Amino acid sequence: MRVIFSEDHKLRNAKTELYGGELVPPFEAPFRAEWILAAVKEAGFDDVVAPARHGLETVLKVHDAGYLNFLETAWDRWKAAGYKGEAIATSFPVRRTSPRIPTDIEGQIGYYCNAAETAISPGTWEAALSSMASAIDGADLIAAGHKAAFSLCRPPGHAAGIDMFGGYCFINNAAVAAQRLLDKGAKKIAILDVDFHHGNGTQDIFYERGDVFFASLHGDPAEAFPHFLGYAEETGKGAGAGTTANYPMGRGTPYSVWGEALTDSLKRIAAFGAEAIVVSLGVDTFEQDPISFFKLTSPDYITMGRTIAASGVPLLVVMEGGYGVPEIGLNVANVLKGVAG
Amino acid sequence: MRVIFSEDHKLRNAKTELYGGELVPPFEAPFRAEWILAAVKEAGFDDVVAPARHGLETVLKVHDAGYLNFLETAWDRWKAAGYKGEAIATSFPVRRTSPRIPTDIEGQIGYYCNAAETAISPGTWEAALSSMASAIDGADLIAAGHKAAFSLCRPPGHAAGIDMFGGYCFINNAAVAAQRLLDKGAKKIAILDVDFHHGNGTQDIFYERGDVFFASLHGDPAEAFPHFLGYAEETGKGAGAGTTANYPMGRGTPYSVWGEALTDSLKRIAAFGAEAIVVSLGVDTFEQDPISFFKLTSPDYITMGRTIAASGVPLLVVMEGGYGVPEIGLNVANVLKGVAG
Ligand SMILES: [K+]
Ligand SMILES: [K+]
Ligand code: NA
Ligand code: NA
Ligand SMILES: [Zn+2]
Ligand SMILES: [Zn+2]
Repeated sequence: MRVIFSEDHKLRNAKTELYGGELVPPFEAPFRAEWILAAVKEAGFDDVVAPARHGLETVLKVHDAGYLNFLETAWDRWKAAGYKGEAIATSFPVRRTSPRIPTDIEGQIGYYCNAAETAISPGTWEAALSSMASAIDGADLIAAGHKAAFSLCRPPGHAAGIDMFGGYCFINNAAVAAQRLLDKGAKKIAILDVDFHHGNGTQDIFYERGDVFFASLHGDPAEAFPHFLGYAEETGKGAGAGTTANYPMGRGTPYSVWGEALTDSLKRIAAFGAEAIVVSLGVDTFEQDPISFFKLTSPDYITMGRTIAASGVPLLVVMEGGYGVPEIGLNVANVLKGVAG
Repeated sequence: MRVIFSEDHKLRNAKTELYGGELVPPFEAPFRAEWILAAVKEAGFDDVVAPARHGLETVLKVHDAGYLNFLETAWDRWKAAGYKGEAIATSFPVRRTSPRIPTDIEGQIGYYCNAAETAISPGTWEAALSSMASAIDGADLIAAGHKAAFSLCRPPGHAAGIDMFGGYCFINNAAVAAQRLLDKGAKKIAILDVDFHHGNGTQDIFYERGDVFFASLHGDPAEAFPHFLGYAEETGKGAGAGTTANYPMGRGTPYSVWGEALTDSLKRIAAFGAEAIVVSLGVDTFEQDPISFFKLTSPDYITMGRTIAASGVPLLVVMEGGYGVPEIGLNVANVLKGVAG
């Protein structure tokens, strides 16, 4: 399969991240893509290509315009206000609050933010557009008839909802790709989020869309970021009822239990009638991944890929989470390999 | 007027405050109570006494039990979790999120938090409790017949809502005082929040209660903390319909304008028929406040006090905001002076 990757991801290099009550160097760092790209290259998938330029039409079909407009200038406004640090939200529209949008930059960032553990820094916007571009190109390859393709996206995007950034995500790539596929002739598309964390952004974007089915395998939100979405009972709403399938799982879940979930989701997706599947690939489910509590081993990522591919429909793998350890590349490369069959 | 002050306020001495993307020394620090207490004693208000011991019965009538339970052990669980910095929420139940409560510390701290600019530190709970004692005691004084009293509360509490902390607040001292007055025999009590910021926590606690009226004057939320509550449109709900009155004002607002809103707020308080008024006093409205944009002069506080006292009903002044310059002590004493007549 072809690999779409943009060097512009490096433009996203924030120096701080709120964690454990401290500002530390962001976990979703640049070296992540370097290794992923290297591990997959040696896996035989060395047909890497840069993405082409794209407008904002596709993304404007899945994200709020005010939200996008906010991102493009957030940093400039932030620095203009005179802040010495990076842009980090402090106040949030939580329970029983007004729906109005603040005019001030300090209020807007909070309004368009679901988690303070992510900071907007110089380049973030341009970086996000490029990662989005990789997703669009990957989607185009599926639309052209390619059986599979991998968009090495960075920054990731499954936590970016309709009008909010966080969880290290700004533009929901997986969602723009799903939208792209539709725009190219698909009537029904499915998104499968295997990343450790619930793809709360993706869920929100398609909760009321009946043309897209969302399935996510993640850690019980009762005790894992994002904490406020991902419960089994969230099955959709209104025009999108029945189109969301969450599979929350407790600590120590092994592939035995995890794989059963994968099986069930694939069933619901098949019953949904998806013409293709956008795979939100996050390899943070690895037993040796710092911020995660599932017990998956590297071999399992080969099973994961093969299994999803066995669906018989075209697949577009989109990069999401997975950090720290040097096995990230290997694990990602194994999912691609399993997909290759 | 009697002055209630506890030394255990010093127990609250956080080391960090997320401001402008950096963790800086908290604005609401111990040096505040020291200055205020010294200024009021120097203005004659030297009959200072420590609060008596009080249970949780009163506070449990304005705050959620779950929330209170959370605060008491928040710091213990945070350190026991392994985090290095202070307890700061990173994830927030924002738009379209589940109403479910997380089980881990990371999830609960966000669930019960409306702003990340406030961290839970060791001793915070005990401090918050003493501060609450000072309000209760001050309340009993009003119930005993005193026409005025001053509860030098710290930490402050007007930003603490039913089940969430923030804005340097954890327990809504003013709210507890109001409840106290009603438990002592009152049937209709009003709370006047002159603090620069909106009393989002207070408004939230009595929003659906008809026995309490809430009037607040504050920097327009469209561009001032907390940003998500305080618009004129917010007048109450259900059983509390019509019992909330917000008076938001723009940048550089001088007393010549601020005072006009005070006269109207007082007028609505009279129409409400309040038997007494708990005045949430924040002096951050001062023209020199490091984080507010109002242009009130030290002398105005004397006018403010005299005007509020002219209400004719008993007044309980509960300390809230006011930062930076030492004039905070002067400004606070000028209100007690204007109230004392
Ligand atoms: K997931
Ligand atoms: K106020
Ligand atoms: Na949907
Ligand atoms: Na009320
Ligand atoms: Zn993840
Ligand atoms: Zn204040």
